Amino acid sequence: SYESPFHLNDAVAIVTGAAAGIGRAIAGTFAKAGASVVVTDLKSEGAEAVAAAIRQAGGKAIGLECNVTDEQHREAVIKAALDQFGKITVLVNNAGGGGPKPFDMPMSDFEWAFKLNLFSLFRLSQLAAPHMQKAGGGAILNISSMAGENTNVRMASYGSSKAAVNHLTRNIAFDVGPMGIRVNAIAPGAIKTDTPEIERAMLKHTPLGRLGEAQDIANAALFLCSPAAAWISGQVLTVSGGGVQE
Amino acid sequence: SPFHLNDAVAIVTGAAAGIGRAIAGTFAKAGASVVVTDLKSEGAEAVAAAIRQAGGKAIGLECNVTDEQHREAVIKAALDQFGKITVLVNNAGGGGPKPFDMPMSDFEWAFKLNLFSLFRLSQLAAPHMQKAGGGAILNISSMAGENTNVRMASYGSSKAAVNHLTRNIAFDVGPMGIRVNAIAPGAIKTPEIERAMLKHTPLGRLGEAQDIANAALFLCSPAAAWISGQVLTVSGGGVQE
Amino acid sequence: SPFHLNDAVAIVTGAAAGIGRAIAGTFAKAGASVVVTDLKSEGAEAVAAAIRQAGGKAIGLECNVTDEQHREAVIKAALDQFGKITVLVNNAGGGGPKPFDMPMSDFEWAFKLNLFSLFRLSQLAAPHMQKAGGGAILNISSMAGENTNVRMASYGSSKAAVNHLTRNIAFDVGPMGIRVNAIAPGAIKTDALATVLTPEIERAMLKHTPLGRLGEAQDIANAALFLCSPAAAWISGQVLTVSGGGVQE
Amino acid sequence: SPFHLNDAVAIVTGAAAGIGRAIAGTFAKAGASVVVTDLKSEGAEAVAAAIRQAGGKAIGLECNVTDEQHREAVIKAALDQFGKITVLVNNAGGGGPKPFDMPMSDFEWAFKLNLFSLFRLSQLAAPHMQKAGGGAILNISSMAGENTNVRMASYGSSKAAVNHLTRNIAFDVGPMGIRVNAIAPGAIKTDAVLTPEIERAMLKHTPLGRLGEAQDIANAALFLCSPAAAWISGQVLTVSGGGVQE
Repeated sequence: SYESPFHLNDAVAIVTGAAAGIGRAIAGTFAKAGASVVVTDLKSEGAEAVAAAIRQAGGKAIGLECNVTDEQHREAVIKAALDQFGKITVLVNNAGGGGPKPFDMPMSDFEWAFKLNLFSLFRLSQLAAPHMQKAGGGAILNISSMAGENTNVRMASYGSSKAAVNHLTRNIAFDVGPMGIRVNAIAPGAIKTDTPEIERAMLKHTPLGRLGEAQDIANAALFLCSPAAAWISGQVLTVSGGGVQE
Repeated sequence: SPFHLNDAVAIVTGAAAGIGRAIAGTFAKAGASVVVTDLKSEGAEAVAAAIRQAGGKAIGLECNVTDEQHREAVIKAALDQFGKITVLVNNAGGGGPKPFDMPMSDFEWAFKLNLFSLFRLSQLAAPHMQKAGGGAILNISSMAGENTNVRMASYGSSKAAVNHLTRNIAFDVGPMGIRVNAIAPGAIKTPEIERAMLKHTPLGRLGEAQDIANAALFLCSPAAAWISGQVLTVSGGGVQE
Repeated sequence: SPFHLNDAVAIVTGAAAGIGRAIAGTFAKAGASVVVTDLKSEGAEAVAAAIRQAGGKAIGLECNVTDEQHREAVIKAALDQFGKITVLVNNAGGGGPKPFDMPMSDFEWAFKLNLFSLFRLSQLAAPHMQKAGGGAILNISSMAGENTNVRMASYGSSKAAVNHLTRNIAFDVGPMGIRVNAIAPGAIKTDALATVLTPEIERAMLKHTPLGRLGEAQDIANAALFLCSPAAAWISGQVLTVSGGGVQE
Repeated sequence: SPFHLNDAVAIVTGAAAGIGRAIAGTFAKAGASVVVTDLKSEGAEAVAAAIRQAGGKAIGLECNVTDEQHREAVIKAALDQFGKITVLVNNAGGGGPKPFDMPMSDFEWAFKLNLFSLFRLSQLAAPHMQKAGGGAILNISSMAGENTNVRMASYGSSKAAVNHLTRNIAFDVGPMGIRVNAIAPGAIKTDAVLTPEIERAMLKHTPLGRLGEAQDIANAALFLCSPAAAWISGQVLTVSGGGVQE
């Protein structure tokens, strides 16, 4: 090849929770860099909308419903990718959720964070790995959170499931490296998405003095899933303007 | 000397043998009354008996820490017997090397046993520690929570979640006067292969269970009163592999 | 796309060979006018000439980064050549394994060359980058700044100082519009190493490298291009480890 | 207890006041013959005299830790007075917030004082520790070694160097019978100027709701230099009430 290694020409990319925000920028970006994209979401309307806009833009995409915590949903996506495009070379695990919860929280909540943030993406990684190997190499990207490394009040379930996403990333890179597969994570800072007094106090400890755009994350994501990052694996890259947003 | 647990009540889980037993023994001799727990209660009872024989206050219970009934029984049984809970040592856990393509039940059990169990106990134990004007939680983690290897997907990531849970709940239970810390212990002896195990261990010897109990005592004592949210690696300066 | 250095002026230090040289060539390809620097001026001149012949803009200059007059000379010369400074890559550095009982001068020298030099050049470059409305500084650190081992008192601690300096001065120069990041390369098969490297040493180095290869100079240059481009407009204070997933011990 | 310094000879630098003084007094009480060091000799001997009264053994010497002739004189004074060296607490240090554009002399000085000095004294002590069949080195670092703020170029980066040096020389000196550890103290309420709303601010992210005491650190120092930590080496122990004091 003679194109820059910053493209995904030939690639096939599953992006989860991609109807809005970071996930949506990743889907559009991966497509414009030459990937055929499988957009998934909890609501298929949002997923299909994203896929259609990609198709409109010149790229190749399909849009699907996926509850990443549902086994038959996870397997359906894997099947749909191969049926449509014939291989899987990139997995972006962007689906997740949760937030401040009190210490005394119900035990169904604590277990939910791990079900949602961890178990889903680990399983999705097991499912994709065999196919990426057959394709002769892949990249997995986990969208984690800065809470995975920060410490604060009300963060028992969210902070600890994210810290777990970080370390699974660092360890499975050992498992799947010999299969040709790289595994990294991005910890995004606060993303300005859909009150200019609260903004000045969100950015009190942010050196670059602005909120993120979803496109900042997607740029970092494209680098990390591209051949320009071919020798990078097991890494957690924090994209937050140099500090913490609160 | 603030390195003594005089007037203290400590639950110590998975404490039949190994690290948990040496911590149960040591805290007892440190001045504390000990609710020893274990999967198999003949293991638990034996340790409790040997403490009483040595001249200390203790009781031994069966507890499968992944059982909400077993968990609450331990709390009640601590309270009936000794009148309060002041120290909780989460030593029960398990797992190890497992292939990347393990069954999901294997993966989930790692979290159930190593993480879910100890987070509940902490919740259960906490209000009583507050009611006692303060306390200390101590989690026995693993170096796998910090290190990176092959076959470590479930065991490494769950021990990593335990470390960061420790750092974060220190913020929640801090205002309740509770301190939360963890220990990551190296390879514990509890001749040819031993030289090779020691290849990246600067102190040139394998661990003793007591080494861990010594650090456990410091952290759970008033001499570490302004220590919270920490993960202390006790491994002679390196990794045993 | 956002991966180009259109209109940029980059100083790349210690850049006659290896990682420095791949960064200089790649930044020039990406659109930057490049001031290639090296202890040996003929070496820097050679890379600048290749950049020029490949259809790019570059000069090569002598520079001992530990010499205050060389540093300021370099800064003035980049401004005399191209009118502004928007990118600084602090690739010059050195040192390695040293006994615990090493003379103090060995220990201090690791800081002088690895840390004091790149701190001073960042100071000198910063007000120029602010006048040009934006900058990126990139420090080439090392995995030794994170790992622990025998014979690393001066090399490891000096590189850990680089990593943390990077995290901290990000706070200082972010309000000037400057981003500061570092790369910590693992073992990179340059022609310095590839000559010395035996197949059986290489195998020991691959033992704990999940990707099954040593790195190439271009791996580092690609990472460096990302980190100094618009594609990383919102990344500062980071240390990106490029190590193929593990360690090369 | 295993938390005693019986038969120990401990050198403690910067010990006229604050943390250094408390470590010295505490080490004496735990059985150590203490060599008390300070920039001002009258301060060093004041701590030494006080110790001698309360029932321990301590000499007081003047020492600028950045001066080789001084460093060597403490070493010799300890051997002459007590016959051996088994423990070294490198507590002497300094610096703090500095502007980015600081003169190089200031940047370089943070290293001469916080790092070059403790490394040299470790070099000097180590042979006498080996000849005595073991010892412990304790570096007093700072939370600046790990945290990130404005104005921390010289101070933060020198303390990070201290931390990583501790991790690394643990390897060089462990086969000599020597452990090397560090303490990163938070804000410690020594005799040091602090107002009510300043202190309230520092407590905002301290979970335990109090600043620390010199004795908090001394206790941790005692643990780390005692046989109860005989298998602990290369560690950085943060004593900070569970959070940060900023």
